[PDB]
Amino acid sequence: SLLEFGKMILEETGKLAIPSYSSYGCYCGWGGKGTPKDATDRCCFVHDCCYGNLPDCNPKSDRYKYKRVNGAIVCEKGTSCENRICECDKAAAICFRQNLNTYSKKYMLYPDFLCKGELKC
Ligand SMILES: CN(C)Cc1c[nH]c2c(CCCO)cccc12
Repeated sequence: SLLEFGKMILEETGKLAIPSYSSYGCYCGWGGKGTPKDATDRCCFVHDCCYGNLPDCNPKSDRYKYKRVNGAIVCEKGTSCENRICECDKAAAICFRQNLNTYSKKYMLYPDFLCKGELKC
């Protein structure tokens, strides 16, 4: 769920999910259109695609468990939707940590009309 995703992000990056990553670029948050603006936005695109592979799961509301094994994220065994949702989120949080150095505040509150183009998962 958003509750676990949020905590994972803050743990990884030191930033709070809302509003560092809920209105960034074309894909972090609401958006699902155009070309991702930078590497952080591409993490959100791949995260959305990840969720798109689970049409019968409910990643916003279904809760899973995960633990830290010295830093490393380990998804705990739950239902199969929970395990797969956790893997999507874990990947995104790592993707965000890996691109913290190019995160730009110019992409916060990014306007819709500037999200132009096509990109298939
Ligand atoms: C639901 N609302 C209350 C908050 C919210 C919507 N989308 C979010 C994403 C998606 C970014 C990753 O693709 C990350 C963190 C929080 C949110």
